[PDB]
Amino acid sequence: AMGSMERASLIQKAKLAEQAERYEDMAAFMKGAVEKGEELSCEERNLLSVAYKNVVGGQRAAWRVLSSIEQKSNEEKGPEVREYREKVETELQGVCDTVLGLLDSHLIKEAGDAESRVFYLKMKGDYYRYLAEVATGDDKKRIIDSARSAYQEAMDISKKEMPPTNPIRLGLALNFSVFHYEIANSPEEAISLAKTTFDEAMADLHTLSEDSYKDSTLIMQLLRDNLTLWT
Amino acid sequence: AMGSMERASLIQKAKLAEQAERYEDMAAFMKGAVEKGEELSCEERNLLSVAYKNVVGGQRAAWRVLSSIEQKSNEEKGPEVREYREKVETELQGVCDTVLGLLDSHLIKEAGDAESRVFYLKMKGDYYRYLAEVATGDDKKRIIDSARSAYQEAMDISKKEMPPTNPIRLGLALNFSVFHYEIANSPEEAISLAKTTFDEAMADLHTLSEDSYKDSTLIMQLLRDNLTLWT
Ligand SMILES: O=C(COc1ccccc1P(=O)(O)O)Nc1cccc(Cl)c1
Ligand SMILES: O=C(COc1ccccc1P(=O)(O)O)Nc1cccc(Cl)c1
Ligand SMILES: [Cl-]
Ligand SMILES: [Cl-]
Ligand SMILES: [Cl-]
Ligand SMILES: [Cl-]
Ligand SMILES: [Mg+2]
Ligand SMILES: [Mg+2]
Ligand SMILES: [Mg+2]
Ligand SMILES: [Mg+2]
Ligand SMILES: [Mg+2]
Ligand SMILES: [Mg+2]
Ligand SMILES: [Mg+2]
Ligand SMILES: [Mg+2]
Ligand SMILES: [Mg+2]
Ligand SMILES: [Mg+2]
Repeated sequence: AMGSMERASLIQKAKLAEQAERYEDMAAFMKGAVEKGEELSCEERNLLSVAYKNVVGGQRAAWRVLSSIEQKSNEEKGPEVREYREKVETELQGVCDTVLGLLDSHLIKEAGDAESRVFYLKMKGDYYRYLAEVATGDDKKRIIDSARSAYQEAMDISKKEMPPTNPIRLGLALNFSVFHYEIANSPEEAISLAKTTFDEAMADLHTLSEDSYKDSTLIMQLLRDNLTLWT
Repeated sequence: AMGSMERASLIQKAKLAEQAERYEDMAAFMKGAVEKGEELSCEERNLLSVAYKNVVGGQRAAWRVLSSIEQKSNEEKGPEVREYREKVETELQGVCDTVLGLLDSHLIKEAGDAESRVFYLKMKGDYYRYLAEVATGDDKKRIIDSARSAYQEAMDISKKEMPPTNPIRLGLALNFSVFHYEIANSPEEAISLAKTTFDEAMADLHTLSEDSYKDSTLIMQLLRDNLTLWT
């Protein structure tokens, strides 16, 4: 539906939608911009990420509420709780599949710089992770391994190509630690990764401007917040 | 799309959607329930109202953000702000027209008890009021008069048939005062209505149980909050 709108108009409208807190519209505008086929700038990658993280965040919150009610039900109240949890689940899967589709066609393959490639691979890890949260069985196993593989490729590039305080490197490590703790049943791997990431960023802070220091220390606090939750 | 689902399943899912904060789904489930053609109970009227008030509330908040940006623009940045404000405006009008359609087909005509009839006429006033907020010109005049007429019929019934502390009577008076202040350019009528409503409810509080007292005084505080904003 966005095929007739200029790329620059799609970007401008995504920024308007963000101001209006209209995140579904924001995601649709950014999907349209990606589908123009040009690479995204740093600012545009961030719009894409913010839009979808807010859309999927709404669905994840709802899915948790409904899953909890369903689990409690398990007086008979009929199929309705399961049906509606499934509806929300299907819509959530559809959003994840859309994002993964954009990454595969063709954002990741054209991303040559470390900052873009790590950003997109982290996104690939995150959206497979959201799929894993609602998956069951071995179906679940291949999804978990897809998330793992994407995060691992991102980490390998980030460690070779970015400083330990780079915010995208920090955010990737934070989310991969969350993957280990919440999805992969590997709380020790989670704690080790978050601690090493934190310590290596601390040792690099002296190299940063006031503004970069603020950006890095904000994400380090998130790693610290998790380490406090986990230990 | 809800034609194949049982009425009771639609109601149950509306309550689930409210818990999950999925207000668009909640409105769709309640629209489906109304379209079954049976009258709504007090609890079901309240679900219908909560659902649509949240949906339209999101649109009104967005429309205000975009209208403000548009008015500021009036460097040339092209048609995009106007286009996107119009998109949001159209969707908002569509929601209002949907609610008004449900009231006209056939909720109001089958509502014989005071509590149902006043509730639906208040809703008719509110949704024409939301249409008036985005309307221009004389188009605007007939919309304002539709809101007025609906509120006036509701007030006439409420004054004849309900005690001055009845929460629906109180809410109707609050919203009609807001209509006078914000839409009809009649701040004196707004202040007079809110003050008389407040004073007449205060004099009736002695007749109420602890629980009814809590329900009434909560809405009286809203009338007081507006009177403080307006004087
Ligand atoms: O509360 C959280 C915290 O999740 C994180 C914490 C640190 C890094 C990354 C995440 P996330 O990508 O799972 O959102 N996420 C969340 C976000 C939106 C909806 C719901 Cl239900 C949960
Ligand atoms: O802030 C308000 C206050 O409006 C009222 C105050 C007292 C009674 C009735 C109303 P409302 O029916 O205009 O929401 N409403 C509002 C509700 C949702 C979105 C936006 Cl932008 C505004
Ligand atoms: Cl459903
Ligand atoms: Cl490449
Ligand atoms: Cl638009
Ligand atoms: Cl009747
Ligand atoms: Mg072009
Ligand atoms: Mg049932
Ligand atoms: Mg399923
Ligand atoms: Mg390239
Ligand atoms: Mg480098
Ligand atoms: Mg039936
Ligand atoms: Mg422009
Ligand atoms: Mg218009
Ligand atoms: Mg009747
Ligand atoms: Mg009576």
